[PDB]
Amino acid sequence: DADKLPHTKVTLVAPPQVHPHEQATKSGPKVVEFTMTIEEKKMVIDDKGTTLQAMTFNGSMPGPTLVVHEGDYVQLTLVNPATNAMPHNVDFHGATGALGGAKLTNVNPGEQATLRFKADRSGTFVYVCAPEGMVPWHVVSGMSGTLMVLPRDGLKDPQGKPLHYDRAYTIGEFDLYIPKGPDGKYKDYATLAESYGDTVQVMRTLTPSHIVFNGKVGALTGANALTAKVGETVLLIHSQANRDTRPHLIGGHGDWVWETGKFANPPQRDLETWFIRGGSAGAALYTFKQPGVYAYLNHNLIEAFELGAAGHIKVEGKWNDDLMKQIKAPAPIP
Amino acid sequence: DADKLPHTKVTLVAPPQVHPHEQATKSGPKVVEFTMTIEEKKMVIDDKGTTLQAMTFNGSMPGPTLVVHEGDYVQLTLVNPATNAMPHNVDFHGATGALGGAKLTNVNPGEQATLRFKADRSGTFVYVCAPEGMVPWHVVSGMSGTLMVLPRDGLKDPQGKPLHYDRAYTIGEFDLYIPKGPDGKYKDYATLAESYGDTVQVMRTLTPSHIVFNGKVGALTGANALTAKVGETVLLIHSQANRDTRPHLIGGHGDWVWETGKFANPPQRDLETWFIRGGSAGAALYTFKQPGVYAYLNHNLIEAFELGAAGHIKVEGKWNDDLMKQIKAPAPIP
Amino acid sequence: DADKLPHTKVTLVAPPQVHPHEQATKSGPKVVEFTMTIEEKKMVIDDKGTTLQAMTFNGSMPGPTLVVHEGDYVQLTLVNPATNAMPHNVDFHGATGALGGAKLTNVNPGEQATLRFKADRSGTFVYVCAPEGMVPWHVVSGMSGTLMVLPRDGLKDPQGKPLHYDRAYTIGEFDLYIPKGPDGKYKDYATLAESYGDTVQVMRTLTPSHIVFNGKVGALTGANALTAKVGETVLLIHSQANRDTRPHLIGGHGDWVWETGKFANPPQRDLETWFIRGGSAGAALYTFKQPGVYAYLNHNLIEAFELGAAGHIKVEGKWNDDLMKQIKAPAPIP
Ligand SMILES: [Cu+2]
Ligand SMILES: [Cu+2]
Ligand SMILES: [Cu+2]
Ligand SMILES: [Cu+2]
Ligand SMILES: [Cu+2]
Ligand SMILES: [Cu+2]
Ligand SMILES: [Zn+2]
Ligand SMILES: [Zn+2]
Ligand SMILES: [Zn+2]
Repeated sequence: DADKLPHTKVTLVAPPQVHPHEQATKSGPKVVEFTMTIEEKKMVIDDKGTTLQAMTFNGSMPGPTLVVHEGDYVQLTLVNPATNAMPHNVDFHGATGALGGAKLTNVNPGEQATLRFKADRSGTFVYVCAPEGMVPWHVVSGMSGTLMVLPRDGLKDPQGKPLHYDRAYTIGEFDLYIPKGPDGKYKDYATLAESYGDTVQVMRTLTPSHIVFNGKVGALTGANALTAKVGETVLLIHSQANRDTRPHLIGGHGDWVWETGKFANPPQRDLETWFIRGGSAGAALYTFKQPGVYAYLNHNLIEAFELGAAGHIKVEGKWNDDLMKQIKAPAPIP
Repeated sequence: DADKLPHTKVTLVAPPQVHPHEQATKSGPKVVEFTMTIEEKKMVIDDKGTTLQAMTFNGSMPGPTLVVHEGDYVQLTLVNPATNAMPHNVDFHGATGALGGAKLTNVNPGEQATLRFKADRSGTFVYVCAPEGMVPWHVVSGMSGTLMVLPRDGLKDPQGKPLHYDRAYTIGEFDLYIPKGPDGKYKDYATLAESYGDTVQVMRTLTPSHIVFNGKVGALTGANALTAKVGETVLLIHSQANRDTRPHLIGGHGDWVWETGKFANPPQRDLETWFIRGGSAGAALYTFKQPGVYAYLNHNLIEAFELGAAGHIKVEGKWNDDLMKQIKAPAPIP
Repeated sequence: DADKLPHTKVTLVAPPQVHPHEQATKSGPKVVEFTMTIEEKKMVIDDKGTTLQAMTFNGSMPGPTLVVHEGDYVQLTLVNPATNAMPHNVDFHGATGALGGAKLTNVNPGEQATLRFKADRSGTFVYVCAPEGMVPWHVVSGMSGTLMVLPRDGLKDPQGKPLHYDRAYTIGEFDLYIPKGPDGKYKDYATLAESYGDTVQVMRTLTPSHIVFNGKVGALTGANALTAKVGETVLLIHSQANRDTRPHLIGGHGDWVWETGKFANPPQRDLETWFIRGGSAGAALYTFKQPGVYAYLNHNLIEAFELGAAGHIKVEGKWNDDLMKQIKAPAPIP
């Protein structure tokens, strides 16, 4: 029975970090308790000062990543404070029944609820807010994240050999649909409700105005680049709740990749570009071998460089001339 | 020789049903005979009354699904009645040679033809009408369906263990390109020929006006939802002859999925979202475990909720609190 | 050490051909030397006379395909003649470090450089020109190609049995973004620099004006169709450096396909349509069984027939009535 089974409480951390946790483990199943608080807020999303009337789980885009093990039970308390204006709920793609939990978590401002479901399938799974009649608006406005359910004995390769990561990072990619006025400038709205009609009309064209990692253009560059060092293995979790994307690590590879995101399937090796289907999360492992700066981006280069879907990873260590060597620097042509 | 081999005659049924048939079987190869009649017709495709100058195999979008077994021969009589205005033909992606049969089935109104080909490869395969110089118009106007070629010993999992379905359903997804007039309202045309030029211009923008399952917005909801019960396995066949889509069962999963649609390959398990490439059909199995209402949709949520790509499945039975439990209903925040 | 190891010099040939080479081989690793010269040029890209201010590796779109074996070292001399106006560089997705080599190959007009990297992973990999601040423009203007790294013992099927091709062909697919003037006609530019601003604005809409194989509408049809004969196996290499595409051989199949393009993974069999992610190259094998004309195209049929993404293959030999037979030619309906 899930009733008896020890309970545990997890504290969440802001993306792109993922909360400390175990890969392989000797512990038996548990009821893992989490809490999240919805926050509607206006956010600045680019270098020219454009804003989005946004909606978030826990104040961030994307929401925090939740980690449990196969066979555990997830038990979430979802809170919607009186300071918000809309109702919300939650749908876990990793769960079975009731539209992922949406039908049992409908919360008006000033209310809360508690849902439990069994995490009986391994992989990275999207969760979203899906209120009847406003599903796409809430999702494109920022209300998505990932639940990672790891196998009890850790990750495995196609032959059943063990795989591991030394660090984990989580990246949410958001296609945004910001309206413009007759002067061709983007519109700035006083409340969340007033942005609605105009936004639906942009959505229907299927052309995003911006496509961003973790809330804004440049969120993962400069002081905020991801970091690693030569010899370390990183797990890159990538979610896209509404639209397809194609991650690529410029200067590196996907060593082992589950593009559909489900760990009971064998991963593919040596990828240059992988593919995340809209409405899913995927995962890639890579072991660094050269120091320097890498670009982790959506490899439709217009979507990356013009629209915003690109970040940086800064890697420390020693250069490997066997792997790569500048034989003759740029010089005049004889 | 295919000449000698018993012949059999199959009677087709309207989507979303699939005609009775056997999975595993002791019968040897046969020549399976089918007939289809082309029907051009104006159809209502949404809740505001918009119409499409449509073209169909057998009066439906999509055409009926044809089922045979690996090693059988398909023998189709294609009829184009004098009441139609355009010529047509057929291209089976499951066949080898002559552009899938198009070059041997060109039929003007008042004519018919008969084609035979060997179904030597297992999977779900699209068929379409492809007349020289008008290929995309006929396809986007409704002329596509699926041929399912099952392995003689039935479906198998990656380890070679047997899989089965208790029911089958077939869903065709159609990206439509309906023109608008200077007043911004959709155009209504007196004949099929007059819709042509305007439609080509919308097509070239790559933005559909509507995206629908089985002919229209809401075709698979309300009195027309699909049905199942807890403990039953369903096979969901999904075709898209022109554009990519990403099926997802909200509240459930793809237990075993062949996203490229070819049964000699091992399927993937536990998927949240799968991917059907434009110009192919794919297949997913799922065993229900909770009763209620599920949404089966394209998980670009704008394409699903705003443009039309979504249906419903109504499932009867007993609720499972181990799988999912509402711990604390929505209530005021302490 | 890579220093000692015999060197060899390869001479490149224009697409769609691939330079003679060995599949399985008894030779040990080598340092394989290549040279490429960048050429900016105005090109005619359609049947109405539209031009593109283009940028190429070696005068062609796509660039030539380079072939080495796993464990070899690639050593490229990249030359940028004084007659060009822009700087350029190179990023090999098959390489490790320094943004694929871009950071060590920045060459202004009148300069050259030489890069070496170890090809330690099997598959077809895209290479591109990626200058800081102008990455998407150079790529969409024509600066991409494929490096094929074959396994030392040749290609293998999922069970480890040997596979081979008798011929190879290489196809690059280019999404183009040509601006229009107030009269709705496409613009013709005097220099490469003057096309820039207008092109960026079209790019940002994500709607290509044209989508072409190997530089232009019809590049692979008529006198320029690909060729084969019944009983022969062909390898079709397909690259798309910026946008997703879905190859399909009308009248045939993908017998064995590596859609992500990495040969250490098992291929899928019997495909009708496969999928090349933007920023990657993929590969398919097919053995012809019927003579005639086939269409090799992108199976979004609008992108193929209206925008340009389609070619032809002309196959000689004897017709097979077991595989396909016209039973009753088109005739009046009784
Ligand atoms: Cu919400
Ligand atoms: Cu969902
Ligand atoms: Cu037709
Ligand atoms: Cu086709
Ligand atoms: Cu360049
Ligand atoms: Cu790249
Ligand atoms: Zn490690
Ligand atoms: Zn059953
Ligand atoms: Zn051969």
